[PDB]
Amino acid sequence: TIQPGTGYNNGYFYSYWNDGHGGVTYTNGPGGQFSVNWSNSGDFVGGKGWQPGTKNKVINFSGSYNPNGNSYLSVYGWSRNPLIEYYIVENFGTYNPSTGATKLGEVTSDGSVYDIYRTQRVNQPSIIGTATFYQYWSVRRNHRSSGSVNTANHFNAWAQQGLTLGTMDYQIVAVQGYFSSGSASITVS
Repeated sequence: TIQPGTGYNNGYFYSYWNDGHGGVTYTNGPGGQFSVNWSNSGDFVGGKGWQPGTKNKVINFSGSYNPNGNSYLSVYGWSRNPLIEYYIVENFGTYNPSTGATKLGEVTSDGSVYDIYRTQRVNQPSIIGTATFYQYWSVRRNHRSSGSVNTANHFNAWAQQGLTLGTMDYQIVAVQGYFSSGSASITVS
């Protein structure tokens, strides 16, 4: 669609990355809109939001999300110091990203209970280069493709459980895929 990279579009930060396998297109639309179309893709992530994010943002999203295979729809971002990759997963495809992960609690927010987990990435790519870092997850039990996410409820619950976030880096609503197919059209605000 557009070239993989980051930048700004109609007031919103955007990030689109892929592994070069092919099979995925990403486009930026008016306002906070973005679309992703994929067919037998590789690894990729794309979406719109903010740089930097905040710890008390109420993120609104709306649209369609039709994965065929392994993909997630999430409020997604990172913190620095400590380096953390985090997800508030609103929907997913064939794989629940918390499969086999250590459960760290539950939090109720925006119409559903979410299960909290912590995982670790070892010597993997990150916003600061190859590194070992933790990932925090809130996985929504009631899947959806529109709604509002009160990020503070998640960040506070994570903190209560000992999952600390550093200074915020980017924070976006993202469609992530791993060797799958699908389509999505989401508007963020």
